[PDB]
Amino acid sequence: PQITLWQRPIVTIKVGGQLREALIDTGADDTILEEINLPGRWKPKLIGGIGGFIKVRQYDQIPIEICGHQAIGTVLVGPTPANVIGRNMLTQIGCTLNF
Amino acid sequence: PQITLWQRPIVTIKVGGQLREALIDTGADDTILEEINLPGRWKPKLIGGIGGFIKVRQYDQIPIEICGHQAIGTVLVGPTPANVIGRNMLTQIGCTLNF
Ligand SMILES: CC(C)CN(C[C@@H](O)[C@H](Cc1cccc(F)c1)NC(=O)O[C@H]1[C@H]2CO[C@H]3OC[C@@H]1[C@H]3C2)S(=O)(=O)c1ccc2nc(NC3CC3)sc2c1
Repeated sequence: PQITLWQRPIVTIKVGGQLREALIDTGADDTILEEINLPGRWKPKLIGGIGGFIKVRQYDQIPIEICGHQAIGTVLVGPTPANVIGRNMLTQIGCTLNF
Repeated sequence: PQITLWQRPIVTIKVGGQLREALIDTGADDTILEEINLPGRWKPKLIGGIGGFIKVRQYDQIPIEICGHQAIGTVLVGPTPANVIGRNMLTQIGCTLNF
């Protein structure tokens, strides 16, 4: 679809067999999700944003469905205040900015 | 223009008579700039992101030129790690997401 920005650009995702809402976030390089149970091995990572940093679990090669489009890539799980779909996944679904 | 997301979506802005680069950030409700000298009255505000919060100065009705498009609105100034153009300004320049 086309999404205007009068409201937060929130879409439905499926990841790890679970349904969630997440923000289409062009200011995010990576995809970060609030605590969610994902299978398999992970690596601890510190990531920075406004306010400081958080510790996340990094999962690689995780399939995700983003508003009905299929992608696979790295998902970071940790105490983010919002689920954010970043550019690592947005590039796979052909998401662009236009003005 | 159309902007793809293989790189950070950084554009040139003019604000307060000064030139800066800033991220087109659909995950930002507000526009937040690193320390920059803006004229006039401001109100202290605490804002939250990944990692916690920051104290910012809120300036209202600030004109900004964003990649050659004119907008006016609230700009928050504080210790953000990145200059971000949020939805309060993006809606004025007709910025949309497409996939
Ligand atoms: C700040 C930008 C620069 C980065 N962030 C993406 C922004 O869109 C976040 C999303 C957000 C929204 C809501 C609450 C939040 F806690 C966070 N918006 C945001 O903080 O908004 C703030 C601010 C703007 O106005 C209002 O609107 C929401 C809230 C409030 C005040 S990020 O989440 O820190 C992030 C994400 C992925 C990522 N991947 C990385 N990979 C390594 C380097 C390679 S680093 C990295 C850093």
